[PDB]
Amino acid sequence: NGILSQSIANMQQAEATIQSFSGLPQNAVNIQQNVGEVVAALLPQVQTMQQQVLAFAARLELQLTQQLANTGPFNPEALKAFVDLVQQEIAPIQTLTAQTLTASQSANDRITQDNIALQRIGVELQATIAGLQSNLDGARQELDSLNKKKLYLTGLGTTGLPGLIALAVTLTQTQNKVSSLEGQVNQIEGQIQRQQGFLGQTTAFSQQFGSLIDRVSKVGNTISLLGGDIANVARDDPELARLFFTAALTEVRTLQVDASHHHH
Amino acid sequence: GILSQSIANMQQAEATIQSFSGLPQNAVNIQQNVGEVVAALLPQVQTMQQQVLAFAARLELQLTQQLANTNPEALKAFVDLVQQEIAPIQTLTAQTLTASQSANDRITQDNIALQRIGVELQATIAGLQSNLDGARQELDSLNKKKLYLTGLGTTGLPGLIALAVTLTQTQNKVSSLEGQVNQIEGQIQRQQGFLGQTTAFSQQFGSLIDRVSKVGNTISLLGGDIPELARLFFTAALTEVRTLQVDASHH
Amino acid sequence: GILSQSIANMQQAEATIQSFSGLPQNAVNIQQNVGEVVAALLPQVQTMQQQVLAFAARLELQLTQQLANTNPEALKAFVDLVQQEIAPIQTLTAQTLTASQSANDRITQDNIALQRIGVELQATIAGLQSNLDGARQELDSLNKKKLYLTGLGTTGLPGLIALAVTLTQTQNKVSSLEGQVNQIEGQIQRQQGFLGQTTAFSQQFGSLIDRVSKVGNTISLLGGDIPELARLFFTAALTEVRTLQVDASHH
Amino acid sequence: NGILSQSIANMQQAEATIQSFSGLPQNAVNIQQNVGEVVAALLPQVQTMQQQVLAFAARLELQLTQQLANTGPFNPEALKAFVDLVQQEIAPIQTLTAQTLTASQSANDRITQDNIALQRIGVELQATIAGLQSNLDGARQELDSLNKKKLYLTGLGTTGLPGLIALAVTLTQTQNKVSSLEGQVNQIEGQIQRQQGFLGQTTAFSQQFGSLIDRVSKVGNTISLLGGDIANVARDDPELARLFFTAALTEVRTLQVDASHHHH
Ligand code: NA
Ligand code: NA
Ligand code: NA
Ligand code: NA
Repeated sequence: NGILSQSIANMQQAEATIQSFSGLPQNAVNIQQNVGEVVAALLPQVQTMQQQVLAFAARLELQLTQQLANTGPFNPEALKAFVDLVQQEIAPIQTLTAQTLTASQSANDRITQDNIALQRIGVELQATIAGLQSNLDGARQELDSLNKKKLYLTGLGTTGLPGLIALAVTLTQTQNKVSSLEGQVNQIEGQIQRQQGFLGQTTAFSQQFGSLIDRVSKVGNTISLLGGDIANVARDDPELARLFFTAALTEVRTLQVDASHHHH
Repeated sequence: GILSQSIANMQQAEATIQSFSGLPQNAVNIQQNVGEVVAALLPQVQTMQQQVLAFAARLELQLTQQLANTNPEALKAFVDLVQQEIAPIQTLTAQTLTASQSANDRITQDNIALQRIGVELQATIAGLQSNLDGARQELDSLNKKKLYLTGLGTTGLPGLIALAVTLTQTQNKVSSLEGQVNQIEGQIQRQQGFLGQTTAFSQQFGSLIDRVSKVGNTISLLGGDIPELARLFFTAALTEVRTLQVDASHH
Repeated sequence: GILSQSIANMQQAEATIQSFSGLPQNAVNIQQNVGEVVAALLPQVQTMQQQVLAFAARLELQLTQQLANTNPEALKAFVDLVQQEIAPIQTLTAQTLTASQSANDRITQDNIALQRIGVELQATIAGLQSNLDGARQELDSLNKKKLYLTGLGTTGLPGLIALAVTLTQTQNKVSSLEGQVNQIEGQIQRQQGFLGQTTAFSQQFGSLIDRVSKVGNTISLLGGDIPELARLFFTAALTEVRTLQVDASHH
Repeated sequence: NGILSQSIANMQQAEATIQSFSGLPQNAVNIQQNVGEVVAALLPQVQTMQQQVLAFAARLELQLTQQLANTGPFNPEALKAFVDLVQQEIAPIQTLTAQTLTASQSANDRITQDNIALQRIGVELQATIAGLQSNLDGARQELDSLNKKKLYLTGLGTTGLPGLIALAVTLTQTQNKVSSLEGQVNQIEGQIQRQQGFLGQTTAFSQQFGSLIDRVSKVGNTISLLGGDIANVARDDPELARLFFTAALTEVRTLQVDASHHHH
């Protein structure tokens, strides 16, 4: 249900489909290996990061409500010890999130470069199929001439037979030239179709990966805003501590929504 | 040869087609159909092709041997022998054509059904994206008010406390609506990927059917007809036998 | 700036959108809608943008002048003056947002209607292509028989005469079915081209709506609120005025 | 209704849509000029060719039925005069058809080359948008650091003010770097969208043009088969003349179907 959970599930499906393709060039094998490693190694690290962010947020949510339950004045030394403890507990979550985002952007950026490289290759197949289509057109014309001469020499008497015995050999050669070019055009059309199908799956994988990266990045941004609220208690009035605790609690609840397993 | 390439392209699309999970019945229908086409029908097309080529090579040599010999009840002892030897191949070819068209036609119907499903999913999003936009705009307004109130110092605390309650409600609404839109978008994307593969499979299957039809037409013509005409007869038949070898070739 | 680019991209799509003829009602609906958006609504978005920027530049200078002066019934003679001067721009912005969403939502509904029409056209072809394949296969068989009979010399004349009659009937059937399939394929192609342009127009319109919403949210916040807090107040307000200039910029 | 009529009508619509595009590169202007010339000059020559093929076929259809109405023997000199007259009447139609096909293939092949050139350009925009996205990502990180230092120095006392007056200038510069890159990414996305739309219309024009070329080519092939039947009368038995006249009449009726204004 949640955006991380969906992106992960969709990426796992795209990856299985991406592995089903054979006979593709090196850039396609580059993506196949990359997505295999993303599904095997990085998506488990994203699930670990999600579990750790939620565990962290649940603990800090109760710590903040307990601070906001304080009546009378905030003892300024109790504040600092708390701010220190929270700053120490944010550090590792903020770090794991930044690391998770970096690993994700690295892998996804390599997919985009391999996709662009495959696209250049697809355009060079379009160029290739357009000379093969001309060669095919011209071998058809060549076969039209030969068959009109066969008409003509078959139209002559005994005088024709020598010329016909010759033309028979040219006709076979030109026919094999036409049948070969039809096979070559069919071949390149199939390669074009297969690569377009593959790029459709790698583009979909990268779109889902992008949704995952944007949500990891949103989680990091909220952790940074949370850090800023908490440090505005350390800068110290008991009503200011209450303002920054209240702001920090909105950010903690934002994390719980953004990193949530299930939507709602 | 086109026939050999069509088979090969059909095998690759079938592996890719089987990789997709979580699709509706109509997609499962195509997955089963293409599994059977690859397991049962393509080997029979390969057998048909071997028999046609073997038969064509034997009849080619025989027609040349006839065009070489130097008898009105000889041209009938032969024509009867050809129409005999050509009967089993004529059968395999008609069966293969009928089975191919039947399987291909079901893919076409399932594909249309999946297109109808996709348009309905797109209509479902349009109905939701409106509400999501609204919720995202309120959430934008609330994030801005949060930064402002926090900047007002203690004067902003009653206002921030009240906003914290509304923020929770709007964040839950945006989360639910995003999750719902994202789910349907994921389904549409998967089905479009699957439809690209099933359309490609069907295009290749069309080429195979066309080639199987061209072969069965040449064979039917050789199997249904009965004295210097013998020469013109053998010359016409031999032109046909040669197109048969080309249409059903392994090139 | 995004707002200026969205407008420009909307103008190009609208010229391309008006170039299409022979489309159903739902396409005509979009053609009229986008004509009015370009003629009436985008000039108003351009007017809104000018007024927002002019208002933001004046209030920015005023907020700096307040942060510079070295009176509890002065902070109210001002706040009342801002909420006054901001009221007309707050109105134009809400109207522009409402008119934009209304026009964009109708494009979305017409687009879905055209997608439903396209899937039905695709279902019509599937029903016909089967019959066309059949007719094309008979025609192939008849063209082959024609070349063969003609090769038999005078023995082939009765057979060619009979085939000439059937050939005419099959050629007329293939011609009718091809023409029908080709007509529907042409319609699908034109509508897909039109849908590419209307989707693009709507994507650009979405960016404009988002930017108009971000502006109206910043303005609403400046227009609804009321002593060293004055300093924090002016500092917060001034951060807002500056985002307003960025969101509504011409860059 | 007929395939020539439909292809022409569809090409006229695609051409109007192709002319509506502005701000595209030289290869797009190459196609705009080409399709303008196809609609202005070549489609009228295709309509003339169609009218001339049908006029020719109607006259030859009646000439062949009148020959087949001959009873008793074909006077071998009457045959030759007829064969000569028909060969003289085919020559100009076979020529106009070949010319029409050549002009069509020339124009269409230039569309395909300009399309491939536009596709190479679209892939170079994909490469360009992927460096702009990184530059944008990095200027966002740069703006995150600056705002965390502003947090920090705002956190210091009077000691902070000098450093803050400096950072204020860096923050403006980095902000203008981010706003500029967002505008540049938006700009290239719009260019990509517009070019894809244009290529969709030029691909459709070329598909319809291809249907026209295949039908012109089919008309030329039938005229060539008709020529071969008619010359097999010139090679001369009254029953052989009847065989080749009957074969020729099937080809004449094929032209009337293939070049037909209305389908059926
Ligand atoms: Na794997
Ligand atoms: Na978050
Ligand atoms: Na023009
Ligand atoms: Na024709």
